[PDB]
Amino acid sequence: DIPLADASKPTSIVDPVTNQEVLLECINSGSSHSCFFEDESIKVYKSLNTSDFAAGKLILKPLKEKGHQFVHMDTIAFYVIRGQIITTLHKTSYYLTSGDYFYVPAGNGYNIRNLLNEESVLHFTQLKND
Amino acid sequence: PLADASKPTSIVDPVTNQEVLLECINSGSSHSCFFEDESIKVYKSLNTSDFAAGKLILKPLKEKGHQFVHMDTIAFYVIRGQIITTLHKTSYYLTSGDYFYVPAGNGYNIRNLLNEESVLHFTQLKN
Repeated sequence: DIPLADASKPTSIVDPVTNQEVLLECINSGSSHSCFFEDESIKVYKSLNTSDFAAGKLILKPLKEKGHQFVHMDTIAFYVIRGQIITTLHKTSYYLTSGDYFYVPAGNGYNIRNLLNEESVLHFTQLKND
Repeated sequence: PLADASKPTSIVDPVTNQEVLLECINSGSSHSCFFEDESIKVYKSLNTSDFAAGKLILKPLKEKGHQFVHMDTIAFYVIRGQIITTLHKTSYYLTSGDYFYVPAGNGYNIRNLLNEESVLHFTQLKN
């Protein structure tokens, strides 16, 4: 026994500051997303998005290179759900597969290349710093 | 031109503006931590002073147990499973591909509805 709630509506949670209950979106269920971006090479879904962080999936299209990007004051953590990729941080690059993790430390550049003729999927967590 | 995943990575320090060594990659079966109880298995694969990242495994039909997170926020992504998640006083059905976070100053629980392992990715944001 546990009654369930509607995952599409906000949750009543505790604010540590007020010590009072506030409504907040803490669930992202099904095909809800905050944001979507698509180019020649990638798709990006942001499923969780707050002022502190964001999380979602990065999809590398068949045999495509994400393209070197510089991250600023933020830090991005990745987990490879399914795929075979080559990741470059700064100037060094590594072979990675389903199950591997990596992060991009603030003030660095990274690139990712899809080795498979199928989609590669990565979970990402973006830590917003100022 | 490929490098060794098991050794650190020469990356740029935004403060010193110079190359410093840092561990940025966790490949294969490497992990820093492993925790296991009657219901849970936890692997921490990435760990720094800002955050950590890894996999939470609910054992068949097991309940995690209410735990309070203090000043931390924990983000979850369901890789493969069907679960009931409780945030504060509210409970939700979630399945593969669903996301949720536990905001600082709140309790949460997770109960595995499958007679197989349910697997979540987690990211701790340390305060």
